[PDB]
Amino acid sequence: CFPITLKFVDVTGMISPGEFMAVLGPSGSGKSTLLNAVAGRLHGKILINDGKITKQTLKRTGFVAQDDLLYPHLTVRETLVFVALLRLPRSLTRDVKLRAAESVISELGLTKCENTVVGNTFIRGISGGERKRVSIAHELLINPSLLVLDEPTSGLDATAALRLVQTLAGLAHGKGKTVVTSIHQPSSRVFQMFDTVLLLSEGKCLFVGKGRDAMAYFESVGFSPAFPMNPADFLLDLAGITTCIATWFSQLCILLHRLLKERRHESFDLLRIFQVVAASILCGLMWWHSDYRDVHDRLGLLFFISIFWGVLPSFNAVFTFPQERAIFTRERASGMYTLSSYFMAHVLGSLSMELVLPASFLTFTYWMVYLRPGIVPFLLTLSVLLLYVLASQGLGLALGAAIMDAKKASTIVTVTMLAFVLTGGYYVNKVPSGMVWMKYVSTTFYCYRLLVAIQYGSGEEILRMLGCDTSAGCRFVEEEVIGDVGMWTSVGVLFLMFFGYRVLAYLALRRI
Amino acid sequence: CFPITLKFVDVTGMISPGEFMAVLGPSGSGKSTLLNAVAGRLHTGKILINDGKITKQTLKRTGFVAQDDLLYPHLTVRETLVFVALLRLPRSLTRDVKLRAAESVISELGLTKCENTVVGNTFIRGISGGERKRVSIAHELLINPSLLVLDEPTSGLDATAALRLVQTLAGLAHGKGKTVVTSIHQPSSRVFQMFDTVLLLSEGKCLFVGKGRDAMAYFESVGFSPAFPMNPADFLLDLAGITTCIATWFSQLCILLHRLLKERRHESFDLLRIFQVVAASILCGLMWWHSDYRDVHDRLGLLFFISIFWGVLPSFNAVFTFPQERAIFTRERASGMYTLSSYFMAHVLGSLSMELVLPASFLTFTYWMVYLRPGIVPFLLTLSVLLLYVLASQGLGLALGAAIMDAKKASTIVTVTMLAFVLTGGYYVNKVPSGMVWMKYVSTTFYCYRLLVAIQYGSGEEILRMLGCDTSAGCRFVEEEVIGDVGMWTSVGVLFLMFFGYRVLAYLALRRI
Repeated sequence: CFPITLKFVDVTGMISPGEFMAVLGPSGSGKSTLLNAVAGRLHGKILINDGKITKQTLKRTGFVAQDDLLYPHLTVRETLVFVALLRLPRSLTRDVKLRAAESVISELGLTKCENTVVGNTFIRGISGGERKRVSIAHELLINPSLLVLDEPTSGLDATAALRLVQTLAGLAHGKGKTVVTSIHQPSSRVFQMFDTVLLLSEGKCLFVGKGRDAMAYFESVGFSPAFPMNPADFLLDLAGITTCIATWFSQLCILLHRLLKERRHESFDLLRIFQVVAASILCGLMWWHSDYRDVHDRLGLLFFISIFWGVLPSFNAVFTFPQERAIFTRERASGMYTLSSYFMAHVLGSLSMELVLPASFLTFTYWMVYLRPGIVPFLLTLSVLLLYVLASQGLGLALGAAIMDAKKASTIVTVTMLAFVLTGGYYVNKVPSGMVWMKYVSTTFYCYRLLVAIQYGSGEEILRMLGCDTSAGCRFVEEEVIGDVGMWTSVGVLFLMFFGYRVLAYLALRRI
Repeated sequence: CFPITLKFVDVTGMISPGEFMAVLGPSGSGKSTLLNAVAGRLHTGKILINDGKITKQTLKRTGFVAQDDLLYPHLTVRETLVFVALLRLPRSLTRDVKLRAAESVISELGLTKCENTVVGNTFIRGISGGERKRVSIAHELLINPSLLVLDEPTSGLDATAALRLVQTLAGLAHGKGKTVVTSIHQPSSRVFQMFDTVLLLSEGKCLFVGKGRDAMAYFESVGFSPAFPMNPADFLLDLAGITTCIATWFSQLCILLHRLLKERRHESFDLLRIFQVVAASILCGLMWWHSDYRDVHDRLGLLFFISIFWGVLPSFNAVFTFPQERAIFTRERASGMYTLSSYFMAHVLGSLSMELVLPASFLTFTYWMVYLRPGIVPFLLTLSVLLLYVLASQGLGLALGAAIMDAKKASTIVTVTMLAFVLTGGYYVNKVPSGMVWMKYVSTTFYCYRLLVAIQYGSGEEILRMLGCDTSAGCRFVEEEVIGDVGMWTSVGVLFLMFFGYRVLAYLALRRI
């Protein structure tokens, strides 16, 4: 392993190969600022191998941040191979990347829990120590030389912290690496395993040198312990185009494969299937063997279907982008994936996974309500319903990507969907003169018109079977069963919205 | 301030007045079980208090400060402590004496600095962890405890805060003659020196009993000695009448209502809720701007939308209250603060008072822009009907929230129930199948919609004759929407019956758990 020599002036100290430096300071002293500046994230002189900070030096330095951002439903080995496939250079073969991932698994003691779901506070899985080990293994794949972590033992027990310090010191005394860490409140064994200790107070450095020399230095200065105690406690108290296409498509494929489990968890929730089944049963019971002559009942059923399947997916889509932002930023900063690949992977996964439920709903409902028999009408209404669902999910994604607050986005989406629903043409027919323009921007309007045109058409049939060829009543029936827009205009506008909402969501993401 | 002497056999040890005993052990050893059993909450061996069996008279003197801190966010420190004093102090004393006891408790715990400061939580800003723990300790200091058995007081706190808390806890034992017993997760160096008696637990077995200072010499004499400068506790862990009853009930209800006012205000007067209500009102006033009575179908749609909105909102919003306060309810009912009846009625009255402002403003804005029936009697009648419907729906929400104690499952069940109620409201489908006609009578939206239609149109003769129906099938379509299947008084009676019955069922469901 190439040796890395570290120098910083204005705080000052040396970090050399084989030295396990630890930054010690009171909570709030400012250890995090120096720890981040040593890595190079921040933007006196800091010199690495007697040279200025350059991108050639940064490819061999890691940073295991305190925040552990891991995907829950992925096993340890699946996670690490996905990381390896996306982080290692593309010139190498797949088998070599897999072997590197396995070597990383083997050398960190994660063999015991290789086939175990990572999980989180919600889904049961690995413990905190294994989570931290996986976090370290994330950046151990690129073979770093300057490994600067940040609070690795925070939130862990004494035994787990001791074992983690054991592994971290072994990675520096057996591989020639410059492991630099910072510890909140060191224990006895944790402190005795130190090699170099840096004390920080109000940003000013109190002591630099070996940890063992700290006690002798301080007792020589004039300050000595008065009772049996931990020395660290005393210290704290004192203180080409083809290649580009191949890369893009490989990134998209890997991201889709990785996000499949999250997509499955998002859509196939037991508290969503229950609602869908209850809605289907109620729809099939309230309209059991409906008659085509009862126009108003069928129109109400169609409007209810439109309301339900415009409200559900649009509201369900506002949580995805704000919830994965930390992961997106952290892995993009490392060069794992770009915005385009991640966005398209999310779009394709959502499109694939958010269509099964409405299909089952319509399949159950169509043949019990006694709608128009045949194959062409059923296929046409299924296609219209799926297109409407996709457009509504597009609006949901756009509003979730515009502002990054989940509850504010939910409130705005509810207001927008209420405005759309109150202009679908079912509740109000005498729309005010200055208020007639918003029906053209409503997805529910186009979906309802398409469903009505599919089920009844121009309306001549039920017009003549009902009796007409009151006058006001038949005018009301006609204006219910005639279209203010054509059959193709609705489909065109639906497709245009489906594309435009995603385009706007991508632009809004690009700003942040 | 008076001596309590403690002996326990089968683990064995003694804790005497003026002794600051602390239980030390690795995480998972079982210190919590012994600490809880010493207090008396557990129910072989004997735990003898003052050379006697555990009795409620002795149970008064002892006090437990649990690790979990359950505090009301919006209340200030002094407001909280005076409410506690008025609740759990004896009713024979005057109000001024209780307030003075609360003030003295504030003064003696160093909480004077943050007396007029909101307690808050992770969401609302306020006091820090040390002050939260100090308030939690002050909760049980009002009854003048003589055996204070806490549970991990310094967990989750900084070194300086933990040292100061240990300072205060030791001062309360060496200046007032109290038997303070705690347990510390991982003691520091300065903290351990203040220990007076240390008990070491390993797999439930007592490794060492006696003075903390004697631990090092004893363990060196046994054969185990430190090999490097290290903290001693680290080595130890590594080795390891009817009138009076009525007065009491009504006073408890009054105090609870006064205390819960701020939480009720926070629950209802949320800016997002106001924004939703304002947007709904504006949309309703814009879609039906200067509506005409002759357009019956549009007005019926408006009434049904109002019914849907104000049946869906409060019923779903009222489903979170009971599950979120269960820990507080159980903890303060165990101490004897309030009974189930007083707490339930206080919550009911607070919700009734605070859940009527928004619909009143909504209807007041909407009525005079949609151009509904003019006058005063119709407006007052429709306002009363809307308020009654809102209360009934909130009753269903409360009942379902109190039946099963899970917020999201309750929300799903409430949404399913409200969808079933809405689908059978009489607006979407008129040809109801024969086997599903009974479900219309159990719907609150049905009765509310019928009442609104009867208020606005009545028997419907007027618009029938102005519309010209003074085909027959076409008139039947108009007639079937205005002519109701129930009377005007049956709907009101059933609404009142549901308003009472849902709350009764909620109380029964609460009584079970």
